[PDB]
Amino acid sequence: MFKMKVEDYFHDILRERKIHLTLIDPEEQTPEEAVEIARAAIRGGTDGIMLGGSTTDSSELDNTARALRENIDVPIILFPGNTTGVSRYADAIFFMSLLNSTNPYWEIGAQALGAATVKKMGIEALPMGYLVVEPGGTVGWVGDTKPVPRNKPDIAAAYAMAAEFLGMRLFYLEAGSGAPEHVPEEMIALVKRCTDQILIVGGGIRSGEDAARVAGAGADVVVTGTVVNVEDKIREIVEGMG
Amino acid sequence: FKMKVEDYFHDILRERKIHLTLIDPEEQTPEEAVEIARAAIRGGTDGIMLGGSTTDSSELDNTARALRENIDVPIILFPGNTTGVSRYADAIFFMSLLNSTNPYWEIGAQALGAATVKKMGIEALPMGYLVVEPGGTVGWVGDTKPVPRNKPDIAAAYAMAAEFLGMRLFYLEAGSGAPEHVPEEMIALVKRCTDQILIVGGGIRSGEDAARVAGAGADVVVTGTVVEDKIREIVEGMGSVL
Amino acid sequence: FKMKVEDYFHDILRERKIHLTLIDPEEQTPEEAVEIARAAIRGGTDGIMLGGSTTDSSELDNTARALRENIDVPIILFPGNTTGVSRYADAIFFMSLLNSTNPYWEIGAQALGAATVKKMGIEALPMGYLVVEPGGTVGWVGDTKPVPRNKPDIAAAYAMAAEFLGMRLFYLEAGSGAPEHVPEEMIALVKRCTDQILIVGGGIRSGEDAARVAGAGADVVVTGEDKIREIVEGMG
Amino acid sequence: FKMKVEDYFHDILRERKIHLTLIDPEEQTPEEAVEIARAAIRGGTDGIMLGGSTTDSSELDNTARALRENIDVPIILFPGNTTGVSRYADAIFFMSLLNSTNPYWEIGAQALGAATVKKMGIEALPMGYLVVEPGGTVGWVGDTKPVPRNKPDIAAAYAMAAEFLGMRLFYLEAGSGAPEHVPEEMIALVKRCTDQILIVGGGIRSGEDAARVAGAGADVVVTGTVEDKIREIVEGMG
Amino acid sequence: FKMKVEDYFHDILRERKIHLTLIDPEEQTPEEAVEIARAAIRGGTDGIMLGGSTTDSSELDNTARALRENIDVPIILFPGNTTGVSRYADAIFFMSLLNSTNPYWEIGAQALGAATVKKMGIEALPMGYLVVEPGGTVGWVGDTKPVPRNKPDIAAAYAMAAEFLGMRLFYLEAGSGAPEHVPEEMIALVKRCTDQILIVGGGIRSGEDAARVAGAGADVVVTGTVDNVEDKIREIVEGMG
Amino acid sequence: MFKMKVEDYFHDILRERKIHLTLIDPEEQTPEEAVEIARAAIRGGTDGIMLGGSTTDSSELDNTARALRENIDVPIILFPGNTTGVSRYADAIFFMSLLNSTNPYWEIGAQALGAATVKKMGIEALPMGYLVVEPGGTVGWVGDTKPVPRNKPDIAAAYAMAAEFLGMRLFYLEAGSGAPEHVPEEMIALVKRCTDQILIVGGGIRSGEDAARVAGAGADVVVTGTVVENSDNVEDKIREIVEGMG
Repeated sequence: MFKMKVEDYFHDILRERKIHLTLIDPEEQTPEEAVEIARAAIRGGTDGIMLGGSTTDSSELDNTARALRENIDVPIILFPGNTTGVSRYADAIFFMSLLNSTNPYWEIGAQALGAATVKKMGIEALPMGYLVVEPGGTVGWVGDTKPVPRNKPDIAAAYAMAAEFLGMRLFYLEAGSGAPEHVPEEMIALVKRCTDQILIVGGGIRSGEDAARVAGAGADVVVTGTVVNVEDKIREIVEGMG
Repeated sequence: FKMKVEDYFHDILRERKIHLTLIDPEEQTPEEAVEIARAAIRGGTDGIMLGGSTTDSSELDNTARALRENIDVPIILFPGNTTGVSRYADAIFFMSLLNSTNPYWEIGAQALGAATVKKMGIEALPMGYLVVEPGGTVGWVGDTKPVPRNKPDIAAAYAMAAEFLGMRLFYLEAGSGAPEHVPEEMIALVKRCTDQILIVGGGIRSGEDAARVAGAGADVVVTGTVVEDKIREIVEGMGSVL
Repeated sequence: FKMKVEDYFHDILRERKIHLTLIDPEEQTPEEAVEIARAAIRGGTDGIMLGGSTTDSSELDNTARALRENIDVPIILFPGNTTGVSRYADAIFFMSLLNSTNPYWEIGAQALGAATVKKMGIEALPMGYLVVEPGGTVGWVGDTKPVPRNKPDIAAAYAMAAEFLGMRLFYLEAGSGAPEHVPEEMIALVKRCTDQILIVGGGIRSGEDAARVAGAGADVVVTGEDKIREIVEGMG
Repeated sequence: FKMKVEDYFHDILRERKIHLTLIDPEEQTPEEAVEIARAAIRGGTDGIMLGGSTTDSSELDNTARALRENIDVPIILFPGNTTGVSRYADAIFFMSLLNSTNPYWEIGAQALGAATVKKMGIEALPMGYLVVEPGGTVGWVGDTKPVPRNKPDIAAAYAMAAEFLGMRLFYLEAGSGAPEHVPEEMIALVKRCTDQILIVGGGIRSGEDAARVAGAGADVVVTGTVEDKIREIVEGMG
Repeated sequence: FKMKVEDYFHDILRERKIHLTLIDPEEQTPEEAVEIARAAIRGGTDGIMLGGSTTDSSELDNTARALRENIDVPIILFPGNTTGVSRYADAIFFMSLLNSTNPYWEIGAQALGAATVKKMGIEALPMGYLVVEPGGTVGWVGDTKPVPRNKPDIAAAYAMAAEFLGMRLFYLEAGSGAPEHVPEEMIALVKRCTDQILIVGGGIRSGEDAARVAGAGADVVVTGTVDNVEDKIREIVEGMG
Repeated sequence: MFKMKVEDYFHDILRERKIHLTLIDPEEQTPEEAVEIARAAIRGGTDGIMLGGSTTDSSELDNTARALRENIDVPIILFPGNTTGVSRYADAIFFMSLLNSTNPYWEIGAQALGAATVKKMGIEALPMGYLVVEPGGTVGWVGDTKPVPRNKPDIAAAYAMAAEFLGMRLFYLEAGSGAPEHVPEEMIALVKRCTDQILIVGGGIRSGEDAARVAGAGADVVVTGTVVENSDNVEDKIREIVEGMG
């Protein structure tokens, strides 16, 4: 349960330091195990929990979101990969467009289908451009993307400027979960130079030095999974960001 | 409900045709949906289909549980996705939207929810789903090229292809609330070319609508609610043709 | 101009509704556009949209600088092809064609021109652009699936998604020279569902056309002598 | 060949893995194809697959007829286009190319050929066809998004989806001439997730390749004439 | 036939307009197709088009062999699948389905069939193929957005692009069985906008249909045999006169 | 300011030698500097100027083309990356279909959008198949292509024959601007063998050696930028490149 608005929470943090978010996949473990992962990451210094996977079991995301809501005090932010990934127990939702998908369903179609449910639940919705970078991982394939090549910083900055002009105040550079190498520092730095978006970067950020370089390159938010204890992994990532 | 839904279908089809009542879990409340279902059962329906609709998330699980505890016919998930899944249903129509041009509705959504369907042990009925002109909201949202009412050969060829891929049920869909149901000529040609269980839905309002559709060769007639009298006239219509 | 176009919109709407006049830079001449625009300001238009349906654009920057020098009304770019960006306009309808099947009109062209829009100082109005059936030519070139007129729920869904992604303006488009305007039931449902500046254009010829459209909930009416005087009073 | 091909498969899999020999009817004359097939059978192949990018179809019928008259293992059509259906075969892999972005290869070409498959008496085996990185020429022509080699979970999700749609055969395709066959990890997870007959092809040239692919959990190994070579491959599967 | 089909076309077009009779090899025996063609040629038809169908290749070569032996007008392939090429034809309409959303029908199948077309030495006529509303079965199977009957400038724009890409022939297709042939206004605007040999087919069932289509500016009218073939073809060719 | 048809001009040159064209982006310099760049390349022996890039600012394509039209005597050929890339002042346009895009807009859509403008300006239109080869560069990414793999020359040959049978008398093998490697020799040679198009090769050509291998493998037209950034360009590099081809 997080009363305050997540977006102002983000701005409060950013006047002193960078934000870390921990991504939890609801299928990958029980709600109770999710609570334990989340507590470990909070003891590691994480600033919030992103919740999202690939599930249509509505009760199952809800059981995780509700369990987290009753046991942690940092925001629960929905990060949906399907349209059913909206839960009333969460504090906010990254309402994103998959910008470099060639499939209209991932650009706007899923969003139109889910919009009414987001409105009726009254959950704070943060507008986000979502850009998959090479290699792109599972989301780059399932979302029918053309991953931005690592050597094309200019493509990423043009989509960010475009996305910002359309009103997406958050921008997410995604190398894909498990990516061997994280989003290049060259591309993070050019994007941050070109827009005033809250700049989010995820994928392949494993070590404290990975996080120092992503943070040093201009990322406002760093996103990581919990593959490794979990507390040590997160705290070392948080220390690298500092 | 206990026995297999597909076995129950074949047992009915020994004597007469099957009627199913489509309930959208967003058009009413779980308890209002229970009375509608009881009204349809009083009218002679053989099962409840559930049901659109993209709407909410928990609104589906709540309707399936309420109905399950108060009726004795099966509850069959009719996903307008394959992104619905409730544990309280007895079976799911596992459909491919055959004449979509978007691979996401052909196979992509089905793959994203296959693990959830496997995780629950819910009976999965393999179904080819074919949108017929005009096609309604699903034909537009599903990126379909609706089969023209004057091209029954196209419908038959898609039904034969679906059959050779293992889809034992085939669903001709005029669209919810369509002005005219699927033409009798097209129902009849599909039934001739194929051994599938042939399901027809969309715009079947009156007993005469139901008699023409069943007498053209439908094994299953799907209608919505728009009263026990209405469903009873439809069932009597289906029976006059025996 | 010397004012933000979006406040100028908000001021007008806390007491009335907005009309904008759409001029194609290639069909006129700079002066004939300065005249067709000035004759429109007499009929009571609140601003001039510049937009070329075709792909030609040699006369855009010349129509822009011309209009910039003789009118006090804002000049808003309504990009048709890609080039439709000039240093002399006061703002841009920076829009995504939401129901296109071509990603080039959803995001691609917007990415190509974004650095130029930012290099110049042009105020960017973030806008969702929905083509409504029958759609005219824009529905075709745009590779759209035009929204059916009897499905206002589909248009409302796209409007709500558009606003959750941060587009504060929403444009309902029937296509230039459409036989009808966007249906009133569709305008009203979208207006109920979002807080967007709701814009409606295409097929609005008469003061009577512009009364049902404005009366159904549109904040901005777009049309393309002073029969716009007839139109401006229809919105009263 | 008298017995239903699908039951033949199930009978073999009670005891060992199946090997199939892929022959392109356009890469040699019918008589040479009979020679190749009989040599593959002497090496222990269990069946002939007949397929390719067909351009002319009298060649497919002449090869299939020559094979039907001179061998005693089944002839299974593996059609590259709707062109590829001959009455002289015993069965057909009736397949959907699952990770194509083109409806024509997902269902369209299948719908165009269905009436012909029905009019012939030909046993139709329902099959999900999944192209894996790198994917060869079929991956590029088929407008596929090849499944990355490090994404076995994507393949398993497609196999499960195909299974729930009634496709009882599943074919993991690395592409003809692939430098590396389908990863063992990916074969293993598909096999653990579904009850399909699991078929793997592309880049399988040695007895060691075949041993890795069958040991990882393939039921059927497909190769194409790389008696000595087939024997080496079949014995690697042993 | 021995002479280039394309030169033959230009010869006729100096004097009058061209008629082609479309035969589908699947719907009769080759013997019967020779009789159909001979009857059509006794009507004023200028050539036989083979195609329209998507199945089996063996039947096409037999049909093309039989006609080449028994007629003196060109045999022109109008293929449906990348299979439908036979060495017994005088020419092929090498088409791109231009208003398909599917790359396979724009270039893909053409790239699969091209080496075969080159293997035979068959004259290939470069052709843009535009499906016009309603569009028939080809417009649905080919994943097209049919040009609306009331947007002739969209048709002209595609015809002008096809011309600039080298497609010297252009086919406006209303679809087999269309209730109305392509509109005269749309035929006329394409002809005014390009130098292409303009071909029009679908929904042309009477001498009056053919008169209005040819009169609106078509260079080639394509019809089927709408036994009584000779009389009917005669009605169509005289309608174009 | 080139009177004469550029395609004629091309066949006339290919009677004796191979053609080189210099690609200039109207956005990365002023019309004056562009003129200086072109005169530089021309003295090092280029046969024409291609105007390319993704044109943004409405008029400086027009301004660059007109400035070149008045000051040079080899053809100016538009190499457009999007709708606007058309101007009175060029002598010819490469009227291209992006053959291996999966998006109809890049295959025929943009072309039909711009066709009337081409005709209205009387600009000479050269019918061209355009084929993106791995890696493909920014053009192959914006154009939603499946780049042809460097080890699938038979795919490129099939597309070239298809495009020839469709009337595209010119064929462009494109590795992508900035590509680390030019199109493979093996693939250039097979395309040259299979068709009789004017065969143009561009992308990743940085040296006399590169241009020698590309021309020697079968290219009729070699396309490069200036490579050098400061001139130094007229030609030194271009002369090295034009001499490598001979």
